[PDB]
Amino acid sequence: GSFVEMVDNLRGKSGQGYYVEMTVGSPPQTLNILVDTGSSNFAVGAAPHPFLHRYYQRQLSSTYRDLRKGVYVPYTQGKWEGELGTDLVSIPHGPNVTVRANIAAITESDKFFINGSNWEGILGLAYAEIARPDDSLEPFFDSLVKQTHVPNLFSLQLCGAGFPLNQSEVLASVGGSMIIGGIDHSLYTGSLWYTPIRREWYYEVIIVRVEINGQDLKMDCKEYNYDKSIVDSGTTNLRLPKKVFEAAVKSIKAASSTEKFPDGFWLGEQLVCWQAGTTPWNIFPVISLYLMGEVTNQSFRITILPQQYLRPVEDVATSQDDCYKFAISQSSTGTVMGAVIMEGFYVVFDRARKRIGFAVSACHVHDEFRTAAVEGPFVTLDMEDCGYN
Repeated sequence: GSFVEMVDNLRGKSGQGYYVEMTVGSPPQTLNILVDTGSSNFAVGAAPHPFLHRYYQRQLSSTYRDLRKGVYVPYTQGKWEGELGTDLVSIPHGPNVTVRANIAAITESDKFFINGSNWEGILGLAYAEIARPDDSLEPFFDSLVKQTHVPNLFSLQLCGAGFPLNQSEVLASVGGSMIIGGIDHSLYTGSLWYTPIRREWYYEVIIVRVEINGQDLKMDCKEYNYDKSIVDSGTTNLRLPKKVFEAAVKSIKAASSTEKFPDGFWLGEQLVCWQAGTTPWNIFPVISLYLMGEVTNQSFRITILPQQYLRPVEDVATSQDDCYKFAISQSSTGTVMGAVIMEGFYVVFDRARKRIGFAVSACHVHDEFRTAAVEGPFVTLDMEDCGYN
């Protein structure tokens, strides 16, 4: 398809998130909203805050409805809480429709709004099962589909720059596209390969094999989905279950041993810097994640480059060095295919057919020698067994 008005409607970067412009209330109050496939609540700052340039003023909206109910959302490092209500919502560079949706007006938060991120709310695109307070609070996308004829699917092309962007550059640049209700062929190359959404809560999938430069990690595949495996645009890193993480890092270190990096680099805590333009991409291996296909006993793989898993960070120093952080870290809640992974591909969240498609992104960062890839099919047996219970 071709949904030209929605192409390039995102701004942001992997470390801080990608967001789309939305309006809430009457008259319209414009806000920048983080696109998050890892959660299911539509929530916006509703009170002044040091890191918010603007916020939702319910008292100024004539269509605001109070649901007289509070909502609390805690997470690893911080949280937000607020008051539930509904209002009219639109997406300026989205389909030309206006919907009444649940809105969590954030009254208090800790380590939620990030300095300089520029988004003032979050758009939880996942399913009702994980919405807060409970699954009766209908998610935004569900209200959108119910109230309009927008097809039940959206697609995301998150575009990392491959280098640090200052405040001015993020504001003045295109960070990608969120095509609501369709697929735009200019956003990818090659073919789209689909993997089933295992269950509708998070956008859960099943990984059946992992390779580091073609070499099989060779772990029992259930380890790869230990707990669950999800696609999450609201998380920066590629997160891996502890056992998988330890095996992956051992292998990545082995492939890159011509250079040694401090432990803090591998812990994703400290940056590594190389003189301008000399980042040794070639010593780092590519990483392939094989996903269960739609055809019985068939699988396909997506391959990412170090240009995806090494996240650019500015060297606040006065050097012209190119610096990065290792964007692969351990998880205790399963595999998380975050932003640095999504930056390599055009990702289709086909809710209507309960599947997620992957294609090489037309804007993925690469070099002259290697490119990210999506290839298949591969004959694979007993993949259902890779799922955890």
